[PDB]
Amino acid sequence: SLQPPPQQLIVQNKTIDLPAVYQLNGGEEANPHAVKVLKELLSGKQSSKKGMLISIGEKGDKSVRKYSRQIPDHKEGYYLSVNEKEIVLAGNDERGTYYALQTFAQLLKDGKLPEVEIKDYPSVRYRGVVEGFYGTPWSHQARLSQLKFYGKNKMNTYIYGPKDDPYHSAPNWRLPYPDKEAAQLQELVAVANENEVDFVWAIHPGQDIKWNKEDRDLLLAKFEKMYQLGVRSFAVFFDDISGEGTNPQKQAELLNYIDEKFAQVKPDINQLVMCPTEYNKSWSNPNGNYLTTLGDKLNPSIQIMWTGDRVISDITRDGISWINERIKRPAYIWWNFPVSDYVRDHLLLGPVYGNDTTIAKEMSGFVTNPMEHAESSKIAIYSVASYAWNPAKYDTWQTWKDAIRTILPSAAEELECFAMHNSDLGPNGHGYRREESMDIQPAAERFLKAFKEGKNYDKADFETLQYTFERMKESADILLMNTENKPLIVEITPWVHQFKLTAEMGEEVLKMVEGRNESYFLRKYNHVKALQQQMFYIDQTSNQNPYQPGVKTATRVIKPLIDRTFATVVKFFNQKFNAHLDATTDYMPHKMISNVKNLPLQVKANRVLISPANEVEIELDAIYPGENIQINFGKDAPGRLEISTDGKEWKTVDLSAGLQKAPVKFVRFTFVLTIEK
Ligand SMILES: CCCCCN1[C@H](CC(=O)NC)[C@H](O)[C@H](O)[C@H]1CO
Ligand SMILES: [Cl-]
Repeated sequence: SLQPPPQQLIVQNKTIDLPAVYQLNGGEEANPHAVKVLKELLSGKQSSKKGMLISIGEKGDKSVRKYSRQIPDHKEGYYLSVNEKEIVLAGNDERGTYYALQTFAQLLKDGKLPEVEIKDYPSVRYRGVVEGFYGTPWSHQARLSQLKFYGKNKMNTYIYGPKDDPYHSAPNWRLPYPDKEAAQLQELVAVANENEVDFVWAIHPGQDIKWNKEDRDLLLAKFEKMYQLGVRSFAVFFDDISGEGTNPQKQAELLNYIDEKFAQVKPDINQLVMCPTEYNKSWSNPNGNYLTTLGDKLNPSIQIMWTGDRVISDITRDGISWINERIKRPAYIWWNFPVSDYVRDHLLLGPVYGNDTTIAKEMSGFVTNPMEHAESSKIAIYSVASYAWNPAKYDTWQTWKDAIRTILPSAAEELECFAMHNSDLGPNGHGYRREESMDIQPAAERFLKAFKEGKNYDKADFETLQYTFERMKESADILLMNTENKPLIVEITPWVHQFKLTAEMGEEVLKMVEGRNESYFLRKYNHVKALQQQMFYIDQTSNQNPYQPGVKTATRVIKPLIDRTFATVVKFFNQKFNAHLDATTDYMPHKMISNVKNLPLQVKANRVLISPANEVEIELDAIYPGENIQINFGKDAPGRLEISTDGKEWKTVDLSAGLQKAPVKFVRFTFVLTIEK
């Protein structure tokens, strides 16, 4: 499956052997990076002049002057041809030639090419990735892998802007990178150039920028240092700030100053891009005039970024129309997927979909803001590349499958399995959701409704569920030990562990359903409980970031199914045997029996908290030093806070409330406790 799919393709049923003897036409004049890919692919082959002609060059070269009528007249376009007589690789420009070779390399199979003619070019001028997230910035090694990936998928744009790089954002945006980091960025730029990617260095100065000479000069001096490191494209971001830095006239004046004194003075600056403060429609205040002020004042060559109708949204026709009218140019899309920096306990490994496929003329650019997990982001990045290049032929599902097969050929089916059940975000403040476990979600829902009602579940539904849990176990175990993409496996391992437990738990719960004696049922019940404890353990020891710590997997369909099935079948056992098995579905070492009630406790880092729900005594599992207690809202009944180690003698605590390291085991109140580790 050629990816991205070319604009125009005609294939003949005819194999052509990659020629034992070739004559290279235009090797000396075509894009050096293209030529280098070609020599690699023709290794162990006789170059001679008693050989099949290989014509490579850009439009204007002598080597390809025959084919000027065939070469699309678009930036980054190319003509490619293979037949028994000769091979032609002719870009409209140097990048076009490089892109002909990326398609060519995909056509090569066993040492044999199809007889084919291709005319190709992108529908969107700028295509790629913005490293624009909160969290651990991508490692240097990850970035070098990214750039190679982008070259292979004809993404021409990489915008460097990790929110948490102190030399990118406030206050050290003012400071040059130190030597080590600088040397690394120099390397990134060279590798980007070799892979035909524009390295766009962004700066994020808005939270503390002063609209004076001194800060304008420092910004320009920083840009100058980046230029000395090889950077030839630049961005200024004003996203997620408050204060004077949000002033549109000042932002526009700054960017036009950079444009006229820097970008237009240098011989060789490409992209100049800004991210507005109102970067989506929901954040745009119609009582003011912010967007129309940028649109009217910002020089027109400068790009203006946009995430859609909301912070996290997919791009529609009416949406891009709405923004474009206001900024008086086509928006450069900043698509906030698969970025997971607000749901950091989930991986987002599903297909890329929802963006209108007919609106390519209406965008200046399209870039994705990915997860801090670089390798795992390649599923979405690969797909965005395909979409951006040829949106008219964008095939959501096939592209996803092709991405996975590219990233992990040794275990693509195992990755598909893992990815299909790790795609939803779960509940979040943005309300953005993705499908998950779509394949099995009707059989899951029929089974559970029937089981609950005391009707006979369809056998086939039961078996689908069994198969699913089995496949999940196989996929988890295989993925853990795969050495083809070690950095991918490092990224996902905690979730792979949790995923395997989820599957084991599912199996044991199905045996509880099927179970036909008391003793066997009890063994399975005990096992489920222990598995819940293992999941808690992984949730408390992996991915312990400050915002959404821990590891959630298969959340949309499968964990609910298992939980509700367990709860239900425990209820039926208890009725049947007049027993009192606990039907809780998540392990909790602490207890909270209490008035006013059914809310689970959660542990997050060194906090113990009552689940907030939409419409009071905690006992911990030990004595710990207390830090504080914070409480909020949601309540009718007309309250008095205390603390204890034995739940006999109680110290009242005032009110937020500090605990001053006093020993705590019990908290009472007729909601979060922090304790010391
Ligand atoms: C309440 C506001 C949430 C911030 C949303 N954005 C940020 C800014 C942005 O969208 N820039 C265009 C970061 O880029 C981040 O990664 C992404 C998703 O959380
Ligand atoms: Cl189904």
